[PDB]
Amino acid sequence: DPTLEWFLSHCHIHKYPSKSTLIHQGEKAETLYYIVKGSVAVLIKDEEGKEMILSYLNQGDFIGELGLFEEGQERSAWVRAKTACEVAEISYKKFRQLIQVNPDILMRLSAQMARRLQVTSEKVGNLAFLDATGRIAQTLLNLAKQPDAMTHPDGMQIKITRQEIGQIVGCSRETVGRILKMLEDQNLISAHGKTIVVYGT
Amino acid sequence: LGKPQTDPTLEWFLSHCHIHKYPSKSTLIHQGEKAETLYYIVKGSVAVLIKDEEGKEMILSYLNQGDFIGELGLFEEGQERSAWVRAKTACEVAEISYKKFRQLIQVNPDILMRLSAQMARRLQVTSEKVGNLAFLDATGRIAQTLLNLAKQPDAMTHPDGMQIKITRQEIGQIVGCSRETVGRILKMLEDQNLISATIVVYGT
Ligand SMILES: Nc1ncnc2c1ncn2[C@@H]1O[C@@H]2COP(=O)(O)O[C@H]2[C@H]1O
Ligand SMILES: Nc1ncnc2c1ncn2[C@@H]1O[C@@H]2COP(=O)(O)O[C@H]2[C@H]1O
Ligand SMILES: Nc1ncnc2c1ncn2[C@@H]1O[C@@H]2COP(=O)(O)O[C@H]2[C@H]1O
Repeated sequence: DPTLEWFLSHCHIHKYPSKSTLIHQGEKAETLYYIVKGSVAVLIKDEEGKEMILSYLNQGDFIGELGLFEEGQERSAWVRAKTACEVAEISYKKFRQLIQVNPDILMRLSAQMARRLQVTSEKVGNLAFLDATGRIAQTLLNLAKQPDAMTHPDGMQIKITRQEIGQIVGCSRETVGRILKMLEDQNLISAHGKTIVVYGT
Repeated sequence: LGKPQTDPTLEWFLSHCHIHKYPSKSTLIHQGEKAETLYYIVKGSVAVLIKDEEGKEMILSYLNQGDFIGELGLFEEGQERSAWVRAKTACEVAEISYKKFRQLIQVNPDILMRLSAQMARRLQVTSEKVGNLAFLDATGRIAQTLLNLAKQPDAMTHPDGMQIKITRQEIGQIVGCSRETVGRILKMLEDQNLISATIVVYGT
């Protein structure tokens, strides 16, 4: 679509290998990013450096937007590539000029910002209101809706490790392993390696 | 410093709104209703809440004069309100349809910049809340909440530190604790000489 094509014509596009850190928490923010290809994880940490996954973002998602609207702001989280990525970049200064030329590009960015607030608010609800079983169950549903999930005769197939699930839902790997065994016994999933089939999705 | 600078973008925006007055405790936005209208707080304070299936409430945010509300449906048609918003004081609230506001954006996108600057701050705040809920126990969440509240513009200076006006029930709704649990932990923090429980958070 022509708004995005115009936007991307004002960016530079960089390639990043999987596992590369795109954005470091607490660095001064001067640049907006947009995922042309690939996916990333948005991470925060506790004081002893345990990570939690706030969000996955995918092709077509803006990143690094939270610093755009106020001078002096710092990055609010880490962003790490989970695949090879191609990521467009543009300075906030130049983007602010583009918005005045054609605010449709701000509409596209703001649409994502609103969705992210809705989704992160739902995550707050899950953490406040659900037990570990309820959280893992909801997480397996959510992962089954990510663009990289694969169709399967019995539902959707995902590849994710127990550690990674635990970092999404706020559980130990051990707790994840125990609940996944229970869900398998209840015939709600199957698990083979880092492969999980989420039935009925 | 003193003496308000005129704000032409805001005055233009407000000239296209209708203002309505809402008493304390009134519901401004009802979760699950179709979203077709944007609001802006001219005066007053609100709480943004979500509820579980048993009606336990969690407060996501307090919002105040100069805050937009009901913005999250603006960018795609057919969405529902994502949370409840309730008046904490008497409010004066400007309202405008999403259809008109979208026209204003094309006239002067600075009004969308102001709205989006608030969405960005809210995302930072709500993301920190996700980390607190995942990483901290009840005492940790309560300590962090008191620390946060004492840094709000509406905290009052006190000979012993900063003073906040908030009930044990309200803290419970922020942190995900019963009010009795909050009361016990506040007594712990008081015995540790960190606070006095309005609540005074010590500092010099
Ligand atoms: N809750 C969230 N959901 C989705 N993305 C997020 C969230 N929190 C932070 N981010 C992204 O991570 C980025 C870190 O840098 P910024 O704060 O500039 O912009 C941030 C957002 O793009
Ligand atoms: N996490 C949050 N922080 C601050 N405000 C919120 C949050 N979630 C929802 N809201 C506000 O509550 C409103 C509910 O109606 P909308 O979803 O239209 O728009 C929403 C925002 O104005
Ligand atoms: N996990 C939770 N446990 C207990 N109360 C909670 C939780 N999450 C939210 N709350 C709300 O926090 C409130 C604190 O005051 P109450 O004890 O009157 O009622 C409580 C609920 O409405």
